[PDB]
Amino acid sequence: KHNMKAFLDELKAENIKKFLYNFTQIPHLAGTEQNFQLAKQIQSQWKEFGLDSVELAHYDVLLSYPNKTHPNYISIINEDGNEIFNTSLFEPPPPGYENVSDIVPPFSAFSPQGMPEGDLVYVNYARTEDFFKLERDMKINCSGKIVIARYGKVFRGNKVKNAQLAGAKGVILYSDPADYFAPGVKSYPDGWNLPGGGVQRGNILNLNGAGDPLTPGYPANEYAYRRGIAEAVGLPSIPVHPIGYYDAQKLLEKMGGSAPPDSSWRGSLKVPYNVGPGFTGNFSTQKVKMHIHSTNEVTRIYNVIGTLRGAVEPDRYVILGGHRDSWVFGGIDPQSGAAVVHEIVRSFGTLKKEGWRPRRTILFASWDAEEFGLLGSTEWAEENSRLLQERGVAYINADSSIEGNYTLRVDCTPLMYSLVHNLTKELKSPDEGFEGKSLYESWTKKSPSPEFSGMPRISKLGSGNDFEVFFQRLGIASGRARYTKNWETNKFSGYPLYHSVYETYELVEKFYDPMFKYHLTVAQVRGGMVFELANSIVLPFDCRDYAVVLRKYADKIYSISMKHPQEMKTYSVSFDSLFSAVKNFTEIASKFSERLQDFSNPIVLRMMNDQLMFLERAFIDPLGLPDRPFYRHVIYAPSSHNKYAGESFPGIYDALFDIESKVDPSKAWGEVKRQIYVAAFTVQAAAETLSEVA
Amino acid sequence: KHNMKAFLDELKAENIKKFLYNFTQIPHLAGTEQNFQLAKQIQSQWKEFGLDSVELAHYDVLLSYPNKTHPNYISIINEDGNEIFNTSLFEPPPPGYENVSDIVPPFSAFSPQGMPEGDLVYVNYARTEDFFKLERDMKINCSGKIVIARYGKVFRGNKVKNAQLAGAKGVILYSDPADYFAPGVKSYPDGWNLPGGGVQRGNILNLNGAGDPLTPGYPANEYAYRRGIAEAVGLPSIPVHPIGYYDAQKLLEKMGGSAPPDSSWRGSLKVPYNVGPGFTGNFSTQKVKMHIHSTNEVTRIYNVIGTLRGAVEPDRYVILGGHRDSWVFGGIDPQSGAAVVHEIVRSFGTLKKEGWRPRRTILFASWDAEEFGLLGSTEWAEENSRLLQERGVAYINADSSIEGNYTLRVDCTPLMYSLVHNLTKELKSPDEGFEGKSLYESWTKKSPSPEFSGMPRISKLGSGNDFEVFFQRLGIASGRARYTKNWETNKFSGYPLYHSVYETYELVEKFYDPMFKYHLTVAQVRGGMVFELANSIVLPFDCRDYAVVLRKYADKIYSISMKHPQEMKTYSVSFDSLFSAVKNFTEIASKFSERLQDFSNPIVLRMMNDQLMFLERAFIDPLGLPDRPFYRHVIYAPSSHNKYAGESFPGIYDALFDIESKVDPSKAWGEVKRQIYVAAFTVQAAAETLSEVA
Ligand SMILES: *[C@@H]1O[C@H](CO)[C@@H](O[C@@H]2O[C@H](CO)[C@@H](O[C@@H]3O[C@H](CO)[C@@H](O)[C@H](O[C@H]4O[C@H](CO)[C@@H](O)[C@H](O)[C@@H]4O)[C@@H]3O)[C@H](O)[C@H]2NC(C)=O)[C@H](O)[C@H]1NC(C)=O
Ligand SMILES: *[C@@H]1O[C@H](CO)[C@@H](O[C@@H]2O[C@H](CO)[C@@H](O[C@@H]3O[C@H](CO)[C@@H](O)[C@H](O[C@H]4O[C@H](CO)[C@@H](O)[C@H](O)[C@@H]4O)[C@@H]3O)[C@H](O)[C@H]2NC(C)=O)[C@H](O)[C@H]1NC(C)=O
Ligand SMILES: *[C@@H]1O[C@H](CO)[C@@H](O[C@@H]2O[C@H](CO)[C@@H](O)[C@H](O)[C@H]2NC(C)=O)[C@H](O)[C@H]1NC(C)=O
Ligand SMILES: *[C@@H]1O[C@H](CO)[C@@H](O[C@@H]2O[C@H](CO)[C@@H](O)[C@H](O)[C@H]2NC(C)=O)[C@H](O)[C@H]1NC(C)=O
Ligand SMILES: *[C@@H]1O[C@H](CO)[C@@H](O[C@@H]2O[C@H](CO)[C@@H](O)[C@H](O)[C@H]2NC(C)=O)[C@H](O)[C@H]1NC(C)=O
Ligand SMILES: *[C@@H]1O[C@H](CO)[C@@H](O[C@@H]2O[C@H](CO)[C@@H](O)[C@H](O)[C@H]2NC(C)=O)[C@H](O)[C@H]1NC(C)=O
Ligand SMILES: *[C@@H]1O[C@H](CO)[C@@H](O[C@@H]2O[C@H](CO)[C@@H](O)[C@H](O)[C@H]2NC(C)=O)[C@H](O)[C@H]1NC(C)=O
Ligand SMILES: *[C@@H]1O[C@H](CO)[C@@H](O[C@@H]2O[C@H](CO)[C@@H](O)[C@H](O)[C@H]2NC(C)=O)[C@H](O)[C@H]1NC(C)=O
Ligand SMILES: O=C(N[C@@H](CCCCNC(=O)c1ccc(I)cc1)C(=O)O)NC1(C(=O)O)CC1
Ligand SMILES: O=C(N[C@@H](CCCCNC(=O)c1ccc(I)cc1)C(=O)O)NC1(C(=O)O)CC1
Ligand SMILES: *[C@@H]1O[C@H](CO)[C@@H](O)[C@H](O)[C@H]1NC(C)=O
Ligand SMILES: *[C@@H]1O[C@H](CO)[C@@H](O)[C@H](O)[C@H]1NC(C)=O
Ligand SMILES: *[C@@H]1O[C@H](CO)[C@@H](O)[C@H](O)[C@H]1NC(C)=O
Ligand SMILES: *[C@@H]1O[C@H](CO)[C@@H](O)[C@H](O)[C@H]1NC(C)=O
Ligand SMILES: *[C@@H]1O[C@H](CO)[C@@H](O)[C@H](O)[C@H]1NC(C)=O
Ligand SMILES: *[C@@H]1O[C@H](CO)[C@@H](O)[C@H](O)[C@H]1NC(C)=O
Ligand SMILES: [Ca+2]
Ligand SMILES: [Ca+2]
Ligand SMILES: [Cl-]
Ligand SMILES: [Cl-]
Ligand SMILES: [Zn+2]
Ligand SMILES: [Zn+2]
Ligand SMILES: [Zn+2]
Ligand SMILES: [Zn+2]
Repeated sequence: KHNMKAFLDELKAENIKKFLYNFTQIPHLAGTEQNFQLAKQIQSQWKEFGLDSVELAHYDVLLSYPNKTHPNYISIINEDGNEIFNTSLFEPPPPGYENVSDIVPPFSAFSPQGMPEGDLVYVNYARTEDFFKLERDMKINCSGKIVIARYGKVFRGNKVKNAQLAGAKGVILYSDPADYFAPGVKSYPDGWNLPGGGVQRGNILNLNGAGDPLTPGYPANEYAYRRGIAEAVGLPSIPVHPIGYYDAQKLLEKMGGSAPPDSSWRGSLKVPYNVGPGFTGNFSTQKVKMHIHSTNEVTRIYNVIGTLRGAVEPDRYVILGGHRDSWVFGGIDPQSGAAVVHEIVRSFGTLKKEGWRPRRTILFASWDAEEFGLLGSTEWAEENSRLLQERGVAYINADSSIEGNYTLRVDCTPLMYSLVHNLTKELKSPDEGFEGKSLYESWTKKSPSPEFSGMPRISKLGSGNDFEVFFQRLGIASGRARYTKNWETNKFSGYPLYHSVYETYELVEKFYDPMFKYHLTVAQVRGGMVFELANSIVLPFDCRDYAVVLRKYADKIYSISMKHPQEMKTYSVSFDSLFSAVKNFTEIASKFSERLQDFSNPIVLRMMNDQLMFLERAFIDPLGLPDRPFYRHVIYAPSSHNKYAGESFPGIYDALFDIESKVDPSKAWGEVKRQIYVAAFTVQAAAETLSEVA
Repeated sequence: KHNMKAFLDELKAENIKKFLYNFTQIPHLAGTEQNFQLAKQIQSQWKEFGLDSVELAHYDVLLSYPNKTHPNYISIINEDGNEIFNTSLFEPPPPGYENVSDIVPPFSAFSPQGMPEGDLVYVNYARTEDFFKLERDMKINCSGKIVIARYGKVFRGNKVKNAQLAGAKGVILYSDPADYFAPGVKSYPDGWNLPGGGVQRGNILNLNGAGDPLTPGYPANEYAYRRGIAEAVGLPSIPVHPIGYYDAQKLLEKMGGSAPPDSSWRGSLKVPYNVGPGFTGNFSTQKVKMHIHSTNEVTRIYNVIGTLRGAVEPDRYVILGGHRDSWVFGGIDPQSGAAVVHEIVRSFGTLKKEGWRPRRTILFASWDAEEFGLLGSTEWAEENSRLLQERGVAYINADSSIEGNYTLRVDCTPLMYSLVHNLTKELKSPDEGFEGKSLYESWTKKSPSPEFSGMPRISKLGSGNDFEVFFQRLGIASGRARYTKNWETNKFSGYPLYHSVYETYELVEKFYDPMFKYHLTVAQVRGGMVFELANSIVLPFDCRDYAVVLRKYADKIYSISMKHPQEMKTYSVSFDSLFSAVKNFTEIASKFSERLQDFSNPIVLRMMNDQLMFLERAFIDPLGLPDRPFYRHVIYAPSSHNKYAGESFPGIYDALFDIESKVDPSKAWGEVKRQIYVAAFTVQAAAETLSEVA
């Protein structure tokens, strides 16, 4: 038989291991020849595996690279102008790869050029609340200073945006051992911790979903009109560079001015974590000088797009996509995900060769330039938006399959909650102590839902990965799943070797997943979801699960507003419309579910499948969110303070944020009321798509 | 049998006559009690006629009305400040209606209040080119003057926008006998010409598709957040008032300053048509003073929405809609259209009572507040946009069925050209001299296509009626058809009694259509289109007809650009991408048509019907046109100089318009190139929706 069990049994840990090794022997940086060769290899193999069509879709996008003959570095400079300390020009390469060339040195992609020189101020994680504390409570002025911030907690682009609006003339990012060195584990190559010379790469854009900075709204094809660099979307205005904790120690150790305000501002280095500005007495004449010479350049990128045509609904698309480009070797990010995708394609192709096809079309994607701002997935979605709008059932992301080995982590639309619960109950747990138990049981034990006893945690989607365009711009139901660590406070920080040269095959095989059993479990979860989405007669979405979360989100936003009861009285700020809409959605969803359970008629089926598919689409406002036209989903958007985190009712949340500091409270509360109307209207409109059609 | 012939034979001229009489005995001004009572009557009757559901959808929108106890008028005022001449406070009412009350006096809806006083300048039709002639050639400065313009040629809102940007402090609109008095015909009540006391009402908004000025993007429902009046969309900033030619004569006869520049500036009154500014010698101290006291107020409006549920595809909607609100009696506009819609509903209901249902759902709409800026249709479409987006097959408008008795006039998407040709070949011509001949034959003889021998003219859609939101914002295939006059130069001016108190039942029955045969023909065309759209197994759209017009439109925009060959060389302005896209669209459309002709499989059918339905949708850019976010169709938009006229490739057209006067030609030509890319991309994207789906 050709059923989900046949699909799942065909997946093999040893194949995923073979593929990971094959994908991680040389760097695959976006825009380079190596990454083009890998794209060509994957295209050839996906054809061999049995896909109906496999094409490269290429775009010419803005990328960023250091200048090979003019290296980026930071100095402490004396009053004569002698550079008495320099940060490293590269990470010491891992054992056996000290002869690989084309390892890109650590840099912050898209930093402008400059050589700013100034006094340091330490801004903790450079979060919105850290800047509030500095400026409002400590009365420390960041204007004209170089800010030094530790990585962690929030997306680095948000740190740089925050520093820029504080008036900083430069940003130094570093990895503190508090966030990137787990106690009791050894540094690479003898354990999975970050060495003092390790550095986290990463882009510092604030694109807000735009894709290629030069072509917002339209694909960067051969005849594209490009904005000038001055009008480009999302580029930082001040230079930025990342360093490791050996170099950070040298910069922080001389810091003077104010004591840190409390212990949450102290990392693990042997320094005072003084906030500054500037150095203590004897060194008060020394300054810090950045030297940044990276260049932005329009460069070709290549997505691999594979098609497995549906037997019954070939005009309905289930998409499994993840990126292929890496900072260096990509041992976890992304090749641990890409190796899983390759084995999933191989398994679907095996069934295809035996005569089977899925009910709906499955599209497989190997995205390029994800590391430079989700460019490959976004450009392809801009090119194909009309097809995706009208035909896209679901998108399942597939970046890193593991970031730890403790338990499952899932983020998805509420429409997939029931699907994920049902699938994990049929999968075997790979965890020690749970042999013979289901993945649902181990996951629920290790990661309990905060609200429901006997259910696991599933988080909201935000951004920071290639599902963003599909879910936040186009309103296609999306999900993702991976194996994760225990470390709750580190959930947005990355694992210790994230975006460093030390993310290698050896890291994964020695320290994360030697038997590839966690990889296999994740291939079963991602592959299983795609199989059910592409083959179930009725789409496996439960609208009642959206009704449940919409009430939670409404209660939550109401509670935030109710921190200001006098203003709510004065400006007559009522949430009645929004609760009414959510109540209506609950009632209509309940009636729709009854009809779905109670209807031989393929028109009623497909009419009902169309109602299910277009339900996520109904949450899209074609006018977008305020000043963020490419974030259009009214229930979910990436947090304005942390692109990695999902925020619920983001239009209302942002209207309420820091509202007590607004100078015209009448205008500010007016805008809260406007967002309440938009949200109530959209919830009601979405509910009405589930009513009887005529 | 229940086929189109059964539907068509059930339509009766005498019923349309009965209904027109019933709809025109009292005024039905938007927002008034009379118009609410008519809405209730129509709802009751549509239920009686056999519709499955008939509901009122109400909204609270900004309307505008004169102040009943402080009338609007214009004066000539002497240097003492004595008002020596006053324009009329009302039109002499027609015979037998001199005792109807609640006849709203002539006014320009949405004019602000004011009493500006100044010198007159005569600006012909106040078109963009008339203002260019005045300002650039004649060097006449409109700043601080009152402009007097004749109605005709372009939408009056565009006249007022043009006057405002010229710096006018007021606008007087009048009907010149050259445009509104056909030679050799008598004035009402003895013929269909405009009397000297007749006045054309009408709104002067520039909404650009927004709908209710206070709630752009969202329906004006009970919890809607409204903009303040200062931020309202589309309101004029200077007072405006319309007058008849007896009053115009008194204002124009004293005009001095420059002679008219040529004969195209002279109307038919016994005046010099001097441009001004100001009056001749002896009267040079007299001024003109406007007195405008109208008020804008949020007022409830009611649409009637009737549903006839489809037997096989109830989730696919064919919409027949037209408005019900009128300036006064609405004898032609809109009741001649509404009476036809009522008889169409009656005929479909008769077949329904015999057990028949259409394949797809048919929705019938009686829109309110069309006269105040398409408010009723736009608010309902904003409320229902997700349903319409995903389920709307076509929209057929039904305002005035007659504006003359010479021949048919059709404007529609190219997707309906073949449908209209085929239907008119099966209908009998009602014209004298064509008895026993088809409507196609009479229409083609009287209104030949400019490009094709043996085919009739069909025009583009622009705006100025309730199809605008469906076609220009949502991308639903739309069409309209009516009987028209011979008068080519008057095609945007209206018939003589347009928007005057003299548009009565007697006007239609005595002078336009005494046997209601032209009304019946139009009911057969509109009703026939709706029947075919709702019942044909394959949607009756021919994508190859779009490919033909896209080439014409590309040749046309290329030719406009080629008036500037040196700039095209300098800035490398190439149309190659756009021609390539159109060539591709032609090829793919041809292959799609072959497959459509060559496929028992309802999935392939409905997949193919979905490709046909979503083809118009593919021309929508979700980013809208520049500064016009609610005009989203890339091929068609209402002309920026005349809302009534359709413009093709409007983004490129507007980028090229008057480009030689732009101060930064590099920037201006950059923007032309950007619009060429957007258009080429969208044409290719639309073509790709017709490719094989996987
Ligand atoms: C959730 O679904 C329910 C439907 O089950 C839906 O209820 C609707 O609520 C609206 C607004 O609350 C009702 O609107 C009323 O409609 C009547 C005519 O039917 C009008 O006469 C009412 O207007 C008068 O009263 C107003 C309120 O005080 C005044 O402001 C106004 O000036 C008038 O005097 C009023 O518009 C509507 O009838 C119901 N529909 C029903 C019960 O079927 C509700 O709106 C949905 N929630 C959301 C957020 O959409
Ligand atoms: C109409 O449909 C046709 C398809 O039948 C489609 O043709 C496509 O045109 C594009 C752009 O013209 C082609 O793009 C080329 O792709 C190859 C790889 O396949 C690249 O190597 C090419 O890049 C080189 O050459 C460029 C042009 O001089 C340089 O700018 C560049 O730096 C490289 O050196 C180039 O990108 C594409 O292959 C075809 N596809 C085909 C033939 O199947 C056409 O684009 C459609 N028209 C529109 C408006 O969409
Ligand atoms: C990764 O695996 C691929 C596929 O087996 C290897 O590419 C093949 O290399 C062999 C031997 O040189 C050639 O004969 C084939 O043409 C290649 N097949 C392709 C590209 O589809 C590749 O060499 C392996 N890479 C590494 C780094 O081990
Ligand atoms: C840090 O790096 C800088 C740049 O290479 C070093 O300063 C240079 O030293 C060379 C050789 O002495 C001089 O010729 C250059 O003029 C210097 N350049 C600048 C910009 O100062 C510096 O020696 C290094 N500092 C340390 C402590 O190693
Ligand atoms: C997850 O599994 C549950 C339990 O099997 C499914 O719920 C059942 O679905 C069938 C078919 O509609 C019903 O007859 C049962 O009453 C349901 N049981 C319940 C609600 O407890 C549920 O549909 C599955 N979710 C999916 C497939 O998304
Ligand atoms: C227009 O026609 C309607 C429908 O026949 C008339 O309304 C009816 O009036 C009669 C006699 O007063 C009542 O018994 C019915 O209740 C009405 N039916 C409705 C409203 O559905 C209406 O009076 C006619 N109007 C004019 C101006 O002739
Ligand atoms: C035009 O209308 C105005 C306003 O009604 C007339 O002027 C008024 O005349 C009355 C009676 O003589 C005076 O009490 C008012 O003070 C006048 N008002 C203003 C604003 O001037 C005027 O007589 C009319 N002109 C003509 C020629 O009929
Ligand atoms: C208009 O009528 C023409 C002529 O009947 C239709 O074109 C024919 O359609 C059938 C069915 O696909 C074909 O077998 C014939 O070859 C067509 N004749 C032609 C192209 O000359 C056309 O489909 C009708 N248009 C509609 C219904 O939109
Ligand atoms: O590196 C990126 N993404 C990694 C970032 C990991 C760090 C934060 N992790 C999460 O937000 C996360 C949330 C849910 C799941 I299931 C997994 C990871 C990823 O999404 O795997 N994205 C970019 C980035 O520079 O941040 C390259 C764009
Ligand atoms: O009055 C309006 N519409 C009439 C306007 C008639 C004058 C210009 N005529 C056309 O643009 C026209 C084009 C195609 C067809 I088929 C019929 C008329 C109508 O569309 O019947 N619309 C408004 C207006 O004030 O202009 C009320 C909004
Ligand atoms: C990189 O630096 C070198 C050496 O100083 C310089 O010649 C070249 O212009 C730079 N390359 C760039 C900016 O791409
Ligand atoms: C910070 O410093 C600059 C001057 O160096 C000044 O313009 C700015 O207003 C200061 N900001 C605050 C909040 O003190
Ligand atoms: C894998 O799990 C084991 C067992 O608890 C643990 O000791 C090891 O540190 C884990 N690896 C990682 C990277 O968390
Ligand atoms: C209309 O004019 C009257 C009489 O001068 C005035 O009292 C009233 O305020 C006005 N009505 C309005 C502005 O709605
Ligand atoms: C028209 O008149 C006003 C002054 O009354 C002046 O400001 C404006 O610039 C003039 N415009 C032209 C084009 O002469
Ligand atoms: C109706 O047609 C007749 C015959 O040509 C013509 O004399 C009459 O003026 C027409 N009515 C209108 C309003 O055009
Ligand atoms: Ca782009
Ligand atoms: Ca609105
Ligand atoms: Cl992922
Ligand atoms: Cl019409
Ligand atoms: Zn990644
Ligand atoms: Zn990454
Ligand atoms: Zn009308
Ligand atoms: Zn009208």
